[PDB]
Amino acid sequence: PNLFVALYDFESRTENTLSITKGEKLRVLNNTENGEWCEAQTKNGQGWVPSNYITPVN
Ligand code: NA
Repeated sequence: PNLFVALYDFESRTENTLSITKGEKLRVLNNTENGEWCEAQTKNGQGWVPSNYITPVN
């Protein structure tokens, strides 16, 4: 399973991050060893977001 929803709006100016809106669904494509960031896919493309800003959806 790799479906999640954003807990909060997240928007960074940092290159290679993805902006997400609270309530938006996303899928996780890649993780990191420490689990703090993950590469997400939404209708707006792909990029990295903080893992603590998302939560799974069955
Ligand atoms: Na995090």
